[PDB]
Amino acid sequence: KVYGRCELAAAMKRLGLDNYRGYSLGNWVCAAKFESNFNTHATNRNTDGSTDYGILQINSRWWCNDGRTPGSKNLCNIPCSALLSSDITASVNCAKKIASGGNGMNAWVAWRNRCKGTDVHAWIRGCRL
Repeated sequence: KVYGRCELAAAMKRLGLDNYRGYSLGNWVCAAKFESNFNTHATNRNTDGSTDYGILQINSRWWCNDGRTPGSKNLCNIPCSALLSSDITASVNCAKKIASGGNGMNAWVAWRNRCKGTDVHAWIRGCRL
């Protein structure tokens, strides 16, 4: 499904992402917009044989197992197909684990390039949350 902006913001807020490791809610909404355009079904294959899955484009080299990536570390302990569902719970529980790494949200290069540093509070503007 493709989420509306405020529809996604509210789903993310109810799953504990506002101010998670110092990142306000608009960071996560902006990251999902530039990673997938709010489409739960987005997938992009990577140079190394892994694939990025779902609304936050989580890859199968480190985070989820899709059956076809040799040596997936599956640190989120989830099949990558769980990341394609309308329910974003597994995507945000995994996203919290990758944002716990040393470089935080810089792990998402679309966030690093189009969101980081800007007034990300704009992404939750007008949403009754």
